[PDB]
Amino acid sequence: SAEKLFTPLKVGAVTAPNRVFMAPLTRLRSIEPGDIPTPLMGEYYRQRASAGLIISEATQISAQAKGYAGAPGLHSPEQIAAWKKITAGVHAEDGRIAVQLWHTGRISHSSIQPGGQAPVSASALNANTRTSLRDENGNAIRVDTTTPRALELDEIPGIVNDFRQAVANAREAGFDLVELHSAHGYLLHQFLSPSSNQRTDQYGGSVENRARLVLEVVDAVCNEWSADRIGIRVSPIGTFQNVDNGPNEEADALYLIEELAKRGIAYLHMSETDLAGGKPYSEAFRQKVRERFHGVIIGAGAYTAEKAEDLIGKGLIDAVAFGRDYIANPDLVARLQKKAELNPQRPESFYGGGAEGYTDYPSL
Ligand SMILES: Cc1cc2nc3c(=O)[nH]c(=O)nc-3n(C[C@H](O)[C@H](O)[C@H](O)COP(=O)(O)O)c2cc1C
Repeated sequence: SAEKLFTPLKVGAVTAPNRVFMAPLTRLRSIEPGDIPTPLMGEYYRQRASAGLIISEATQISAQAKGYAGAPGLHSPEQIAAWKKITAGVHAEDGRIAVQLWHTGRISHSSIQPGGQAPVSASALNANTRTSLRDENGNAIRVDTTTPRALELDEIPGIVNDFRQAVANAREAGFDLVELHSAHGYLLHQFLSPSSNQRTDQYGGSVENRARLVLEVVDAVCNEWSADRIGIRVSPIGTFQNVDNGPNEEADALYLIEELAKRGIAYLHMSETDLAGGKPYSEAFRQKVRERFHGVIIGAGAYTAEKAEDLIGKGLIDAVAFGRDYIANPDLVARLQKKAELNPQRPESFYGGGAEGYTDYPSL
C-alpha cells in the first residue's frame, strides 16, 4: 500500500499518476545505419507505460553527439518518424514519456563520428575509459575512447543550436517532456567539471564559466518549447566515469541548481551515485538542494521503495527514478504497490542484443 509513492504529482506541463519513474536506460538496440528506434523498442516502452513517467534511454541531439553504437538519435527525419510511433504506443496505454537528450562528448570513438574524426569536448583530454561499439555481427563490444578535440569558441553556438533543434524535434515526436543529460561525464558535464574542463575562455575556470554552456542550453530549449516541458539530469556529487566534480562539488552544485530554478523548469533529476557506488548524500545537502529548487526533484541511484517513501515523506524529493528494477519489471508500479516479488535481473543483456533480456521480463 505504501503512502505517497502512489499519489499524483504535477511535473511541469504533465501530471504523473504516481511517483515511481522509469530512469533513462541505454540499451543499445537501435538500428544501424541511421541510429533508428525500432518496433521492439516501442514494445519495451509500451510494457512500462504504467510508470508515473518514463524517461527514455539517452538519445543523440545530432550525429556528432553519438558515442555508443546502438544508441538512438532524434535529429533525422527517420528517427523522428520512429519515435512518433514509440510515444504513441506509450500514450495508447495512458502513459507519459520524456526523451533524454545527450551529446556524449569525449565518451565516444572516431569510428562512429561523422567523417570518422575525433569526437569533441571541452578540452583535448581522453576520458581514459571505454564505450560500447558493435562488431561485424552486430554484437556489443567495449573499445577505448578516442582522444577528443577541444571545441573552438565559435563552435559553441552550434552545440547550443543542436540541443535547441533536438527539443523542437522531441516536441513533434510526441514526447511529453525533455530531459537534458548533464550528468555522468558526457558533454555538458565535461564542461561543468574542473577535471575535464581546462579551458581559458569564458567556458572554463570559475563555476560560473563551467556552468555557462549548460545554462545557455537550458535557456535555448525553454525558449524553443516551454520551461514546463524541460527537465535536467545532473550527477554533481562524486566521481562518474573518470569525471569528478572537483574540490568544491557541493558549493558548485548549489550554484547550478539555483541558476536552474530561475528558469522555472519542470524538474531537477539527481543521479546520486555511479553504479560503482559513492558517498551517500547528507541530509543537510538534500535540504540545501530542496530549498534552492522550487520544482519537482527526482532522486535516483540504488533506491528502494522504502528509501523513496522516506525521502518523499521528509519532503526532500518528489519522485524516484528506478533503473535496473524497471529493466526487469515492466509493471514495477503494480509490484511495489502490491509488495509483490520482483523478477531477477539479467545484466548480460542490459546492452545490445534483441528481445531476450529486453521484452521478455513478465508482468504479473
Ligand atoms: C543498463 C543501464 C543503462 C544506463 N544508461 C543511462 C542513460 O542512458 N542515461 C542516464 O542518465 N543514466 C543511465 N543509467 C543510469 C540509470 O538511469 C540509473 O541512474 C542507475 O541505474 C541507478 O539506479 P538503479 O539502482 O535504480 O538501477 C544506466 C544504467 C544502466 C543499469
